[PDB]
Amino acid sequence: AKAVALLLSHNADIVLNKQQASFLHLALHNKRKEVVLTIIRSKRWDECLKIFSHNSPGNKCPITEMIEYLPECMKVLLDFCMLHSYYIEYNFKYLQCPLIYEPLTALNAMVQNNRIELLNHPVCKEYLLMKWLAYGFRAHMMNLGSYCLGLIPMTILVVNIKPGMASYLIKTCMILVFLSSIFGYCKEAGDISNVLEWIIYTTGIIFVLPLFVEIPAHLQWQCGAIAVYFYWMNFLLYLQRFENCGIFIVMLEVILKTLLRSTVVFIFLLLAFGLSFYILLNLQDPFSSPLLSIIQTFSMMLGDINYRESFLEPYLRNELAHPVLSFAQLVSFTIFVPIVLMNLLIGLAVGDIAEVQKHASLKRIAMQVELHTSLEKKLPLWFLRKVDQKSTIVYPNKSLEMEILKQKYRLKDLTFLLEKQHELIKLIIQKMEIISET
Amino acid sequence: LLAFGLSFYILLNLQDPFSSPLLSIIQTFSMMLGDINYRESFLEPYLRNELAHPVLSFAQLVSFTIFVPIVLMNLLIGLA
Amino acid sequence: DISNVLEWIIYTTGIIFVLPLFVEIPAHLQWQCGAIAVYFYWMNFLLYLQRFENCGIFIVMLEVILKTLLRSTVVFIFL
Amino acid sequence: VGDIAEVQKHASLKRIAMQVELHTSLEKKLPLWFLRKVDQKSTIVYPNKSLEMEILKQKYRLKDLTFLLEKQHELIKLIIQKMEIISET
Repeated sequence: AKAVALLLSHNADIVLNKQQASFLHLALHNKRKEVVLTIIRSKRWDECLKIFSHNSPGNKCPITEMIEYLPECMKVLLDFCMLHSYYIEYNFKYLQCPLIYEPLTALNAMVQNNRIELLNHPVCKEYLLMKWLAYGFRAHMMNLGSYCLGLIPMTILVVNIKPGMASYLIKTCMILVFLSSIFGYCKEAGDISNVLEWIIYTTGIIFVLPLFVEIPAHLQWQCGAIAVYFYWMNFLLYLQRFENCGIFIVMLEVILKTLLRSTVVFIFLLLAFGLSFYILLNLQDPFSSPLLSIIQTFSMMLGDINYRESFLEPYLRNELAHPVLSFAQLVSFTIFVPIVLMNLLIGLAVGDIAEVQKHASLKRIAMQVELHTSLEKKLPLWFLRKVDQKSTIVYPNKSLEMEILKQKYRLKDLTFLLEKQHELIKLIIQKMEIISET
Repeated sequence: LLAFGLSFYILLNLQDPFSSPLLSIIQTFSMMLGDINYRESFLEPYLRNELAHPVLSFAQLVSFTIFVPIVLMNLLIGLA
Repeated sequence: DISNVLEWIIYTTGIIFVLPLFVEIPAHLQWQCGAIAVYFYWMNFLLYLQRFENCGIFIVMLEVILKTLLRSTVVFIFL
Repeated sequence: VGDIAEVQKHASLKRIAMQVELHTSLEKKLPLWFLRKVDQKSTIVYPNKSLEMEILKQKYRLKDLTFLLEKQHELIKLIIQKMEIISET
């Protein structure tokens, strides 16, 4: 640090090295700390960042390398970017993008290196809030409004006309639903959520189809039911998307995998216990047919049936023929199978939810910046060039990996020094005046 | 409640516990609350072939009694 | 492992069910065997369908499942 | 939940182990004709169709450092044992 600082205090030109590696690039590549501290501290940083590197992507922008390699240095730099007085001022101008470069290039760099201490840094948080309240909130509100433009008339019309058939209020509702569905189709044209909205939009298309050609009533009403139910589910999805954190969509994949496993395990256990109960309790009327048995055992797992009269009372009158077997099936199905299945399912859910509670906890900012860059890239330049802001004011009234890493570098320096010293001492013996004790 | 309410309304209009959308939302409120007779209300009409949407109604039933509450309790217990 | 004794259960019971091909067997025993055989048949087939997947975590936790069931089938009776 | 967490770690690292186990058992209990016929060597895939070893490294580096320092100390002892201490004798 002393060498670089002393050189910079004097005239010491900064130039390309024909490898597209500036002196700052070399300082950062070698993971050096005090030199980068003395270059942030000292002046001429505007000039040092000015030279940049734009030809060979082998050495990227200085800010991106700064993010990737030394996090604490950018922590100090952003601390210097924060201003106090409590007139808190955010200087910006160090997160800036120079117009393969993405709009939020520094943010993408910091979220693809999981440097959480910099994502939760106050300046980046305010930057995200500024971008949100500038354009992201407006765009998301526009999307939700275009969706509600189809949601509201669907509910109104389903409440209006009694199902079971194939005054201008109906026509207005139908035309609103058609235009909203077509607009959403266009939006999607321009993950599980994707197939979900494809389901909803296809079903809305089926519901609006009798505007063109005749469709049977029963199919129309089946489509209407599935469409309304999925409409409200999707709107709950969007209302969750209102919140910045998207943990719910993250765990929705776990939800759907658990549902896929359950919708087959439950059917198979229904079938198994169905024939078991059929051959076991044939003497009674609720098991006369195998179909009756599977439906009634479906009721048994569903949660409502009278155990006393159906099972236990016939035992006392000795009208039942398999006491041990029937009681074994009863205990195994009511307090052995559901308890174990709930234990297994809760264990799987808790493990995956803990995994999410860590990964999505460090990736909330990542998904936020992801949707922000996607929105900016798919949006024209007029809006961004008009709303873009640089200054903000906030009023009060309105842990071991890097330490072991540091130890490793210090020990490497120590062993280099000791090797040099040993070579030096060998130099000492190789020319000595050994005469008195020769 | 609202979603499953209209779903049950348009799905089970043939019966009396879904005559009005208000009746449907209140009775489905009862369904999530925890006390209602499933046998007579749903399964028995299937055998006499008085119901018109077997697959859809059974899908709604399974999704609301052993697919939605299980997943919601799992999610809530995980967060807690 | 538990799967071995499980399939031994199923195969023995299937043998009892096919026994009246050779010699006469009382009907009640035959139907008891049929019930246990069918129920274990479907349970074993669910086991195999899980074995379809590469990961065998379910069979791994099945030992925990059976130990919990062994504790419960006595604690519940005693209570 | 305790046992399921234990499984979610052990079986997570042992899924591949049980897979290879059943594969070797199947291969050993199968004749050689099928394997000698189906055995393949090449495959193509198309896109469209953390602290134990660091402390261990530190331990080896420190062992090397202390060996070097022991040798250097012996060397310096060699330096004293033959010296021309006359001016300050």
